[PDB]
Amino acid sequence: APQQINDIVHRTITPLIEQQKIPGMAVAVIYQGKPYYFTWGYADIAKKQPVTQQTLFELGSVSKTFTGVLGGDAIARGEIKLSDPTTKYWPELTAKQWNGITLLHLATYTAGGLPLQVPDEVKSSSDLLRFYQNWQPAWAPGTQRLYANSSIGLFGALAVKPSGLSFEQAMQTRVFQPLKLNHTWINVPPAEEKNYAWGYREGKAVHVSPGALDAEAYGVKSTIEDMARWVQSNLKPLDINEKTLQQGIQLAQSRYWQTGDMYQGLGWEMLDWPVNPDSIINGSDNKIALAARPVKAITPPTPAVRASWVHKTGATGGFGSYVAFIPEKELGIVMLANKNYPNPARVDAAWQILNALQ
Ligand SMILES: *C(=O)N1C[C@H](NOS(=O)(=O)O)CC[C@H]1C(N)=O
Ligand SMILES: [Cl-]
Ligand SMILES: [Zn+2]
Ligand SMILES: [Zn+2]
Repeated sequence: APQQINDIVHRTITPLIEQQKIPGMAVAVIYQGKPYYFTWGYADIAKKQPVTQQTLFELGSVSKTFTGVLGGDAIARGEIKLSDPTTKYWPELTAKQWNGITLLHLATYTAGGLPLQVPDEVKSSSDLLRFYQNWQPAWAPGTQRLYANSSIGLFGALAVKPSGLSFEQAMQTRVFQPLKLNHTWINVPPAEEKNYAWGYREGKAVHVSPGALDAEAYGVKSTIEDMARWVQSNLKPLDINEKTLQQGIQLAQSRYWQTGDMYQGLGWEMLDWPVNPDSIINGSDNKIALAARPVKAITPPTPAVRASWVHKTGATGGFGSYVAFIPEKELGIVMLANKNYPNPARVDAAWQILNALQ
């Protein structure tokens, strides 16, 4: 890697690891469109297995970027429209509060206060129907953004229904395979478990537990190499030869809602570049990111703006991830760690690196 990249990565990430007690970390810096990889520490502390470029990390809510793009691909196939009512795809959702709630609202957390999590008691399809049937919105649809796995999770599950495929099969064949993300998994196969890092929470080794709509909202695992390729794909959608996937990537970076200086895409979130670093750093704190905030609709949605900071945070019990990229500059970063450490520290480090290389 260029000396400037090696230097800023050492000076930024090694102290981050020191400050946050991260056991293992992988970083990809995409500079002039090319990834440069960095690893530290251990995927499995007790076995002393190092992090490598083949180590699988839990992406947590970064998974939503895949869901958003798969939904975009379905839009480009004509299979769904974001204006479609939820009930078009789930007619058994008969309760009246669902009148007026569209796929757009589900995808962008604006349905009116769907909760952050699907309750852990939801174990069956009938449990899931009961949950959504009995949910009472706090707000009218399209007025407040409240980040919610139960919102985009349902979007993902319904967006694939016209295809006749399961969510996992649709994702495999429509996103992972065309992009040659061959070490990216919703369910890690047995032959790949040797690569699956342990997450660490209070010193204990942990993996994310199964939950309703987990694949859609927080359940993807991937390597630093595949995540760099995902960033490249989102930086350069015209290099994707499958037209519906090219367009799906572009649609996931359209701007559907604005609140403050932030814009909601499908999975991805965006700000105009150059960005105020304190905005993205402070806005990543859970106390803000997960708070209800009024939104202004953008109609029509702004087509993907190249001069944007595009990004997504994610966490599981034992992992912390961050992705950010700037299409205009063909610059990006992926940060995968097997400890969940505070978002603002991740975003700060990412902006120190990309700011240095712009
Ligand atoms: C995604 O990682 N999840 C949903 C929500 N995301 O907010 S974050 O991206 O700013 O970390 C909270 C964390 C996590 C979860 N526990 O479901
Ligand atoms: Cl130093
Ligand atoms: Zn040093
Ligand atoms: Zn392999």
